[PDB]
Amino acid sequence: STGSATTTPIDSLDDAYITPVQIGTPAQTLNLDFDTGSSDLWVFSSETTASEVDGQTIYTPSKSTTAKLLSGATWSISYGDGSSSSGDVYTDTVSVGGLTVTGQAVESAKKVSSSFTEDSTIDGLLGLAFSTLNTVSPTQQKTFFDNAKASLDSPVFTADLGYHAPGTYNFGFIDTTAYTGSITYTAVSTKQGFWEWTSTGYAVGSGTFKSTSIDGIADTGTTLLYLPATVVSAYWAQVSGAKSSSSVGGYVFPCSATLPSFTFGVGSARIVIPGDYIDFGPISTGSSSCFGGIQSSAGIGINIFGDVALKAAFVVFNGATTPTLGFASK
Repeated sequence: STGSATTTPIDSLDDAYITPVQIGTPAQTLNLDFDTGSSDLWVFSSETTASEVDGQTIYTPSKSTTAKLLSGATWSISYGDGSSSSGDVYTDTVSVGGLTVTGQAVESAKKVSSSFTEDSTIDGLLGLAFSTLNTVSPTQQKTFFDNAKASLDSPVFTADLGYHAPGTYNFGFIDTTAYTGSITYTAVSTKQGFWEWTSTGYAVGSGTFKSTSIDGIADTGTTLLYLPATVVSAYWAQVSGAKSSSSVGGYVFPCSATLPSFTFGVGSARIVIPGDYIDFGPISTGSSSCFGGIQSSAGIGINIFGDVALKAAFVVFNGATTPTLGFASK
């Protein structure tokens, strides 16, 4: 089997992408944030504290003839940005882009933190990291991809995120028309539960490529590119007037600037992020200070190849027995 679903930016900055997901019978379609940095499929629901729902579409398990309470199971997750959610668990039929999994754990939120409430466009998350990170207790549950894997034509999914435009998540096949050149594959460590890999270096603009190993994760659920402070300083040094602002929370730059590209290495291959992808717009409406899309990871503990990086590539998440990542230009 295969599936193919369009993913759409939630706003004009590409802060996140939502993908429609069918849950239950008859289908309830929710728009979920596919997140290769986490491993829970959780949704706003009829159980979510009413004051914490503000415009999201909810899953109502009592209206699904295939829903079953997973008795005794609870979940609670905290994300790198300080947001969180928790609740109980149903199993139900879940379909993405025509690919159906029966008995998928659908984690129903009883509580969500304010950042989720405040984002009316995201009805929940669909985790695509390794199932070892799933938070359901006392019986850990499998991700949608892990449940689907055995049925797929090939044990892979691909992320093809758009710049200020829709893109595509495919399951079970690699669309050879969706990229240029060849796909370069690279080894993955699953030791932390992430799609963790090592980039071979970087370049700023037309500058020389610096060969250096940068371990990080491929994370579709993170907006920006978070890299070591040395790398990030070298990038922003090429933008007149750019500076790191502790009060704003990162590097800012004059909105009048033209940003240089940023290149990262995948083996001997190179993925070029155009400068425009690094512009996240005014820090507040009407400001002439703009927020940068490349930021330091120093306060995180891990480097993160988020959407800024991934949307410059066609990305293969190969979930074979020995997982690998593939990157192609597009």
